[PDB]
Amino acid sequence: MNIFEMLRIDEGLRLKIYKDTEGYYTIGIGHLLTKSPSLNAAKSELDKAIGRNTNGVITKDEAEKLFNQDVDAAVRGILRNAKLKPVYDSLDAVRRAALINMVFQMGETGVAGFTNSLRMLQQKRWDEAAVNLAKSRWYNQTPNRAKRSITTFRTGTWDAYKNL
Ligand SMILES: [Cl-]
Ligand SMILES: [Cl-]
Repeated sequence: MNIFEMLRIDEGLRLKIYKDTEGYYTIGIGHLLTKSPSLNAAKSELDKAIGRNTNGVITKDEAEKLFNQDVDAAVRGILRNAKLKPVYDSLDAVRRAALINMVFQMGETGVAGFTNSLRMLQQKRWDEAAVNLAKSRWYNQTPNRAKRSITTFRTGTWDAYKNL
């Protein structure tokens, strides 16, 4: 298992523009296009992202290319963030993947906000961090997905994804 496989499980793959859990226009493997309520604005962002006139539909290869870029960006955002970097540095390989997942889903800013959980992960207080992470809008709105990342942080294994 790895970050790519992990996020592919969590986000799925759609080749036509769709609405995510929050109602925002997205495509491919969880690639957010825009928060604007306009399909056109979404179509325009899509074209700009792919480099051609798509008409809201892309190929699998195109989807994967956005995905690679998005994962790269997530890692880079973590390493550039003063609050995130130290945490990430302190963690093992499996847990690092969970941190990337959260950033991919909510953005660097969002995750940097989980101050207390972050301190707990840095301290390696797994059970406690898991409890704190659960007290969030994030867990309440997307419980199954959040639970998978939380378990990953708790156990340091891929057990939550084995079967999926
Ligand atoms: Cl892009
Ligand atoms: Cl969910």
